[PDB]
Amino acid sequence: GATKILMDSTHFNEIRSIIRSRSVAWDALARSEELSEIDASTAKALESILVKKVNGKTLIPLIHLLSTSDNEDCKKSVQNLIAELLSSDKYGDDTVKFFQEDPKQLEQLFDVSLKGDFQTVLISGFNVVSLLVQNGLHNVKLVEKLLKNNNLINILQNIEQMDTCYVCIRLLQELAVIPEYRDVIWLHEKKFMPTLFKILQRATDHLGIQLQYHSLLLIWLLTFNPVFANELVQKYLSDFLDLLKLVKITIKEKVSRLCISIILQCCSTRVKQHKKVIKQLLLLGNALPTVQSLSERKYSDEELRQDISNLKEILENEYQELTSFDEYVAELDSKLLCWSPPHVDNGFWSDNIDEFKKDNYKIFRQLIELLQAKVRNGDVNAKQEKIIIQVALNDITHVVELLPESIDVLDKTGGKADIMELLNHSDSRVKYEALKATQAIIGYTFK
Repeated sequence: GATKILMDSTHFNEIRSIIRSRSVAWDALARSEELSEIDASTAKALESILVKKVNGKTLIPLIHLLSTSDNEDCKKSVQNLIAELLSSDKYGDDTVKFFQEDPKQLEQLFDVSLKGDFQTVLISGFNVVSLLVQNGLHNVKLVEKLLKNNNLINILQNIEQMDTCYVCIRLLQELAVIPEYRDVIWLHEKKFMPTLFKILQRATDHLGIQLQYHSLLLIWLLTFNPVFANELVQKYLSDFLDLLKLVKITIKEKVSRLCISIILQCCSTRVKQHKKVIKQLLLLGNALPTVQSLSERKYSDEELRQDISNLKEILENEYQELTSFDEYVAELDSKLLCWSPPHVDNGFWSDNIDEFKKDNYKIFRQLIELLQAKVRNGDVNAKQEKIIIQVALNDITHVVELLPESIDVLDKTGGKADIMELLNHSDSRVKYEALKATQAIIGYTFK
């Protein structure tokens, strides 16, 4: 036909049912002078036609009313009838045309749309979108608008009401289908994105298995642009890496796929310096193991295995090209210094030193910053906070003894000192590391 979105949605269909339940007595309303027959009569008529008329001079009054009205329960049944048309197998075909020809009508409806009772807002949305993504009704400004509209966004944010939240998302996602829209949307990822993920932890541990998907999908869609992909990954990282978690724990295979895919999309030849990404997956999210395990399994859905198989390869290769230093960075970058062979490996040090003495030892300074942070930042001795330190005093030390000329930067940055007081500690290892870190410098402070 001409696009009847959300046709299988049972929870929508269900929401729909709770709205058409509340009946309106036009006539009376008319008669009571609460409406204008014209309208009132026109709807009362439609209402039957639908629930028991080409479409042309039917809307106009509706909208009118819609616009001109204070009967929240009225506009509802209307907003709805509007919807009922849109999907009506019979109508809903011309319904579009109506706007196809008067794309402002759509502008107008739009104003009367998205308001009041949570449902009113939905169907309204529902309707409005049904059109926005229409044959040739594309109208980002509107999208742009609804994207910033509250009422609906709010609906979308509250995860507690799955049915709705659910819908919204599906709406949003239907728009994302519209390449053009894609930019607008992403532009406000800040509103749906978070939600999407909250929706994913919850999952990570049919309706709730649709939401998951739909949200993926929405993602997967936009993600399609190297940059967008670029962005997500290095902004919604933590969660990113999580996909896997669900990727794992999950079934049906309609989700995984999405995950797996998103993931790849994000390592696509196209995402700039996917490399990091691969690194990250491998490095920061244990992609590998995780994938290896999936790689071999029950995937009635071929392509699924495929994709999985494919991911497998990527990871694997990049892996080989893995130097211990990377690991180094990973911890440094991620701000999580550990205790790992390389750390205490003069050899690791003996080869990756230069790397610290880079662009003005960026890396070192980096190293240093971090340490500096932990000190004030939070100012906690909780194992963690308390570890990074030594680890830092440690790496720092090494660098120190190796590149004696590194002392300056130390001097400049402040750590040089920072350390010194670090000796006045609570935890041995810390003052200690710091100590071992200071007796080192001591040697290079003179002649």
